[PDB]
Amino acid sequence: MIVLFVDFDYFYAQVEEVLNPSLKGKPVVVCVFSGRFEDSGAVATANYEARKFGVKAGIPIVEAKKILPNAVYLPMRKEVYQQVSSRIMNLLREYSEKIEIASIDEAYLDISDKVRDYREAYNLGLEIKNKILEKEKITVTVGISKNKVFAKIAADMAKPNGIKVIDDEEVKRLIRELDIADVPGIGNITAEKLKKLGINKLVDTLSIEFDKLKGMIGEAKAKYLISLARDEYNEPIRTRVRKSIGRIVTMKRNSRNLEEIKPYLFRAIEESYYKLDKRIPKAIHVVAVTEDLDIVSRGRTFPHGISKETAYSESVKLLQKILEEDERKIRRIGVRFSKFI
DNA sequence: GGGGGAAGGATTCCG
DNA sequence: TCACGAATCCTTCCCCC
Ligand SMILES: Nc1nc2c(ncn2[C@H]2C[C@H](O)[C@@H](COP(=O)(O)OP(=O)(O)OP(=O)(O)O)O2)c(=O)[nH]1
Ligand SMILES: [Ca+2]
Ligand SMILES: [Ca+2]
Ligand SMILES: [Ca+2]
Ligand SMILES: [Ca+2]
Repeated sequence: MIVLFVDFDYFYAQVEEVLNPSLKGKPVVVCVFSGRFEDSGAVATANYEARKFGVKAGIPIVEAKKILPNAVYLPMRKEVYQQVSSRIMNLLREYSEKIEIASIDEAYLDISDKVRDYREAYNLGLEIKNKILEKEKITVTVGISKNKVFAKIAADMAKPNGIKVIDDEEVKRLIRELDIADVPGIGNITAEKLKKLGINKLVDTLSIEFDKLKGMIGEAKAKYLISLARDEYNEPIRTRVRKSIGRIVTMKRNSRNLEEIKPYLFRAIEESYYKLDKRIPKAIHVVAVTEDLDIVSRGRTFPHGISKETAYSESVKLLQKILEEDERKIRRIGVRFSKFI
């Protein structure tokens, strides 16, 4: 089986460059302004120019401005990036029936039946890159391998504006050389757990008793890592369906005052329903981010769909539950709808 | 003993 | 300040035969 993974380069910022080309060549920072003060918030992403100086996704906007005071700072316009993405996804859909859109700027294509060997795979990769650049003026990076995980790793190694193939022979090498922390799904928490067990590479997962691994990182993560280490991981490319829709907003100031919090909560509900469109959820969860940036939530699943009036009513009750069961002040408040009919 | 579900949270980083 | 949306999985609790 041959998998071709496509990941768009510094996506949000590149889209802003496409819409305003005079931005090209200069540091561009797309920001998420939270409203607590002047430039409160964090960076969603920055172009490679800005990243050379340490400005990238996740850092505080104020910290980015200390480093690059003259960069161009733009507010994130997700709806715009989403429409551009969809167009790109429709182009890729032209190169394969088996396609998995993994996110706003990532997709996996099973090109096994329309290509022989990695030579043709590579060539199809170039045609894809070129097609997207000519049609949308968007550069992307392509990764190709025997399964989804190595196709993604391949792209990560080839970024930006690249293309790379990880053949059956390199897979074997990577299993031995690749820091296990570099494997998708292995975050900081899991990587530390694995280090303690003496697992530094995928290979290491083969000489440890499974029950021991499972006990430390969970059955699912253990079976996942072992399958990869055995060169046996082979998850099919399939359509992904959205399972939940929600919105969470930052309040000007922290609070525990119901009447002060409600307006934010209600705006979150209105936007969430607009997003749901025709989907009707049976579950609602109120999510709160506390002053110490901890996350707490309380939800309820109904035996039927939730009307907006029901959502307003139930949300207030769930919020009251949070306030009653957690003494901390609330900093961010929101809702999430799931279990669609 | 174990088959669901549901609730709240841990992790991930797919953003 | 993780200074800002969504999926999978895990633990615990609960109902039931
Ligand atoms: N709000 C927010 N958005 C993010 C964050 N990380 C990524 N995004 C958004 C903007 C990114 O352009 C988009 C795609 O994420 P990617 O991880 O693929 O990074 P990008 O595409 O920005 O850079 P890349 O060339 O792939 O290294 O998702 C984040 O931490 N917060
Ligand atoms: Ca990307
Ligand atoms: Ca991506
Ligand atoms: Ca990692
Ligand atoms: Ca990322």
